[PDB]
Amino acid sequence: ALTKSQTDRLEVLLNPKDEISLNSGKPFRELESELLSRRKKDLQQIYAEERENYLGKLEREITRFFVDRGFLEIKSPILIPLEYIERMGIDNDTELSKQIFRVDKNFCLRPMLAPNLANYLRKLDRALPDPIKIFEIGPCYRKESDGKEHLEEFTMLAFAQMGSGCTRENLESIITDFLNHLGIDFKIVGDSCMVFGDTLDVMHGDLELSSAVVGPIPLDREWGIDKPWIGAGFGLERLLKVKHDFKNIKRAARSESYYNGISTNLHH
Amino acid sequence: ALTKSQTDRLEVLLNPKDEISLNSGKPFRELESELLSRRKKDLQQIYAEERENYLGKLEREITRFFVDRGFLEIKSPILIPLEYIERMGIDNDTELSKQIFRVDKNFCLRPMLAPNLANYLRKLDRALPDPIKIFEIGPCYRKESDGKEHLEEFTMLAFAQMGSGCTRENLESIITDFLNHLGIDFKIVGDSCMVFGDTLDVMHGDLELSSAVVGPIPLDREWGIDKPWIGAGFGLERLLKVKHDFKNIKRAARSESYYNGISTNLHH
Ligand SMILES: Nc1ncnc2c1ncn2[C@@H]1O[C@H](COP(=O)(O)OP(=O)(O)NP(=O)(O)O)[C@@H](O)[C@H]1O
Ligand SMILES: Nc1ncnc2c1ncn2[C@@H]1O[C@H](COP(=O)(O)OP(=O)(O)NP(=O)(O)O)[C@@H](O)[C@H]1O
Ligand SMILES: [Cl-]
Ligand SMILES: [Cl-]
Ligand SMILES: [Mg+2]
Ligand SMILES: [Mg+2]
Ligand SMILES: [Mg+2]
Ligand SMILES: [Mg+2]
Repeated sequence: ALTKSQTDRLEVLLNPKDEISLNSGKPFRELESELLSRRKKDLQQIYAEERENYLGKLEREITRFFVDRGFLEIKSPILIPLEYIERMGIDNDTELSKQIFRVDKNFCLRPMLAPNLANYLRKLDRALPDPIKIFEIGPCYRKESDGKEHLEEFTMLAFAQMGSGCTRENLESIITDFLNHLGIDFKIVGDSCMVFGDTLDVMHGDLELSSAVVGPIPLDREWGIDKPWIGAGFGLERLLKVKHDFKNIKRAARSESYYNGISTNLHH
Repeated sequence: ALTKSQTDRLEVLLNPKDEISLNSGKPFRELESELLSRRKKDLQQIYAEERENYLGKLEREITRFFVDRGFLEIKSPILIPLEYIERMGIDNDTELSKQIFRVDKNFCLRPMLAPNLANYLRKLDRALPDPIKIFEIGPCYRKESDGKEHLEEFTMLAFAQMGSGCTRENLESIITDFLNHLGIDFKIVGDSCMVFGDTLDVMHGDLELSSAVVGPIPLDREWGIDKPWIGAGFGLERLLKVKHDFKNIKRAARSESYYNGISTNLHH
């Protein structure tokens, strides 16, 4: 019989590979010591043989994927004008506007990559040939209720193509090649969101891995875009959660409490 | 005779490779058109042959360097408790405390990597053998007066070693191998800052590339560290500025106005 505090403690030390039961007869200290030893050996092995962080490693693999397929790598500001949020159609008093991390009077931490990538599409239209293909990977921020699938600080991949080839079939083809490369099974379901209209949601079971959009849409005019486009946004921590079978997305996050899904709190 | 507005416009279109003079007899529109054509061909070439962003590429090269030399790659939160800033000795009413980007009541955008890496050193001490070596690359935030060497949103590399081998000689040796790898000449000068005490500042001419610290220092006790350590922090945008000979650090920043030092504003 373990307390909730004892059960929580063993939960954070448990890893998906473990075949260890908390409802066995073994006392708490005996269970904690064995798990502590396992998590120490896991960090030791990483320290000796790999030393790469899962979230950084995935970013590098995704970067290579899209660069090799003709997409320009973008690194745009994380801190952006609050006015970009308005021009996306996210008015005040809308439920999405209350997820915005505001900074000073006129800036915020970006909740999405779309505004910056939209400016890059319009600007790069003066220089690059058809089609224009870009992508960015970086931090995004949303105030969220507590949940095993949501983080307030997460990492988004967003890619976009503008010009020729911007069909639903091509968008699904890119998504399929991308998730085939990561080795992640998925299905596509139609849904609607209140920024882009109807989207294609990329589902792993009931977990949304991505929302993809087939342009053009009326919002394009507010950004100086008048060509067809296709795009999608993926959550890297959600990709890692599925890939490594984490029960809670905190295991995949920028964190001081977990490293590659291994608890960093290895005290007794 | 060009106006200040005309001169500013040609300045942003000029690249360090260009051998073009603004005080020649050529009219403004003729100068702008030639530079616009050059910057279009530069983006075209990147789009066709490389497609990597300088800031992301440098991050990948630095990551590989430190991983190959036994340092564990860390990805920690960018949004951190305001209380971490206090425990670094940055009290209110101190000049450094007015550079902090505050978020909500109790959080801020990290102005440095030291607090998070200090927690990782203490936690990893329970698991990893001697010496413990870690590093992180990621965004940091400081309110700054306008200047050609400062950004409000920049990218910091910080590495640390804890345990044996934590001498000034070894710290300088790592710095030398690191900047030799990037191909950057530098000198080391003694200076003092009001968080760590005396530091070793890594200078490229008059531009500070890094501040390095030989522990132990009295601040260590506030973080649960009681072993010797050595560490340094580098600005990636400053490394790129020196490497590519940018006159203004805006050329090396996360930006919607420059890509790999090339203006994205290619209108007339
Ligand atoms: N708070 C979050 N934490 C982690 N990943 C997130 C978060 N919000 C969005 N993402 C990811 O980013 C992708 C694109 O953003 P978006 O489509 O706006 O999110 P979303 O539809 O609100 N997902 P959800 O909040 O679960 O209904 C999503 O499909 C997720 O994979
Ligand atoms: N505002 C900034 N913009 C760009 N790089 C910066 C900025 N602040 C610090 N850095 C870089 O981060 C390194 C480590 O941080 P730190 O030593 O605290 O900066 P610093 O001593 O205040 N440099 P400086 O403001 O020029 O006197 C510096 O050596 C710089 O290379
Ligand atoms: Cl997005
Ligand atoms: Cl630092
Ligand atoms: Mg949501
Ligand atoms: Mg969605
Ligand atoms: Mg300073
Ligand atoms: Mg300094």
